[PDB]
Amino acid sequence: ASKRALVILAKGAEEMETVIPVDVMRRAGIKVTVAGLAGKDPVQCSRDVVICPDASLEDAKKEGPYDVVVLPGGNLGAQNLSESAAVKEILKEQENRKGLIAAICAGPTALLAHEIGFGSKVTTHPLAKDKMMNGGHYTYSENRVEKDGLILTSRGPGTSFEFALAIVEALNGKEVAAQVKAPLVLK
Amino acid sequence: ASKRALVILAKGAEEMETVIPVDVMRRAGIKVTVAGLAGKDPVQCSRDVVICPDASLEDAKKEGPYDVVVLPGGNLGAQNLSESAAVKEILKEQENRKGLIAAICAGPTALLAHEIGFGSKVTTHPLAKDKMMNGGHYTYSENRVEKDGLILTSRGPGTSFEFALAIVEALNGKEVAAQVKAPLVLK
Ligand SMILES: *[C@@]1(=O)C(=O)[N]C2=C(C(=O)O[C])[C]=[C][C]=C21
Ligand SMILES: *[C@@]1(=O)C(=O)[N]C2=C(C(=O)O[C])[C]=[C][C]=C21
Ligand SMILES: [Cl-]
Ligand SMILES: [Cl-]
Repeated sequence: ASKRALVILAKGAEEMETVIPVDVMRRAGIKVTVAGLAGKDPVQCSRDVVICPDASLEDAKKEGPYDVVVLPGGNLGAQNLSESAAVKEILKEQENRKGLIAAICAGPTALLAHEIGFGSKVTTHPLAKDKMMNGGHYTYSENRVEKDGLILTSRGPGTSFEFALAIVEALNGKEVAAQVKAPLVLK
Repeated sequence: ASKRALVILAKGAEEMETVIPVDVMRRAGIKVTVAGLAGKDPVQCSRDVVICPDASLEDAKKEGPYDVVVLPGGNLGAQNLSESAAVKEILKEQENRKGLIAAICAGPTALLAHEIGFGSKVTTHPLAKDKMMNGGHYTYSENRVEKDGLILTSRGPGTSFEFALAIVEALNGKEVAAQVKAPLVLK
């Protein structure tokens, strides 16, 4: 039974933070569903790359649950994730079932908006720290990837490979992550 | 006058190697055109990410020339680039005008196919070395990014940020590359 990942893709998502985890997770044999927040139509990312989702979120929700729910960053993408009742319900269900929740850059701020994972150690992009920390509901970390309880976070486009490989390690183990990593020519 | 980049997007392109340079170049204020080899329709990349190009290559060619032509990798994408008469004409024109040509992973093998930049020092993905070196028409390098004459090459998904930033440095200078790099949270 392959592990399954839900990647929620909103207008304004950071395309690197979307594509790097999708691709690396697929390299790891994870079944990844790129689900469009708004519907089935193509999504204009933060730097104007347009990505066609595999499915609407509405439809993807019905094939749940997933081994990981992944929230890319991009400030405007994260804001859209933060405003979504659908995302709230998906994250609450994932938390209740003790499933992995992964978020990068400003993505973790959607966890705050939806009251997910309070008390966890988290990281964010440096410029998203104050937003994430409003209320002191999390403990802040400067690690490039952080993992506490159910919650796996990371900092930016430049930590996206590390974030992706951490998700792979969590789901498929250290040996698979190492196998996937070698051909990428990471430093 | 902003610099302009042509990124040629074929079926089977490595989506990370496409998106990372597009995004980082746009961060640098470069006007980037993602041009579909096959036409205007969406492109299924190597790990099934589907990207909608900005324009067909046919149409983008008419708005040339560009400060850089960028060839992503992905083995099947590179093979498609290698087989294309349109790509041949674009690279020959770019070489003749002494413009930058950039290619990553197996992307440089399209330079071989089209007889571009012979005698240059180049790198590739390690698994694409023998193909690139058939005939000894280039000198091989293990540098993560290499630049000789007109030709800027790089090795893999994991060198895509370095490749992109090198393109930025070539076009817009070292200070802009440094400015663009800082918010990415690269190691
Ligand atoms: C990142 O992709 C994101 O989600 N936010 C972000 C910032 C920013 O200003 O966050 C508040 C800067 C650079 C990368 C990202
Ligand atoms: C890379 O994205 C590419 O273009 N080729 C490639 C290989 C490969 O087998 O090249 C022959 C392996 C890993 C990454 C890439
Ligand atoms: Cl952003
Ligand atoms: Cl490939």
